[PDB]
Amino acid sequence: GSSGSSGKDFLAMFSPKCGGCNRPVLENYLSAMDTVWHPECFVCGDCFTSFSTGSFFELDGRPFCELHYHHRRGSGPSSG
Ligand SMILES: [Zn+2]
Ligand SMILES: [Zn+2]
Repeated sequence: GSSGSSGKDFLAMFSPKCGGCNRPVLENYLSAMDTVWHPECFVCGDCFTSFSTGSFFELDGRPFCELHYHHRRGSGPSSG
């Protein structure tokens, strides 16, 4: 009449992870919003376009493209 069990495998990694797949980025990784991302995931939220052409924009901690990024700021709900 005695049971018990200890010893599990928890997050054994401190390094950051893409803000989309939650994977440990090492090579060919980006650094946005004080975090890391993937050169394939890091894209807009609406049009979901790559940020290769130019630079991206941070809107409430979310990757967006000038096109939308701006549209949202104006005609639409926005906070300051
Ligand atoms: Zn990713
Ligand atoms: Zn967009």
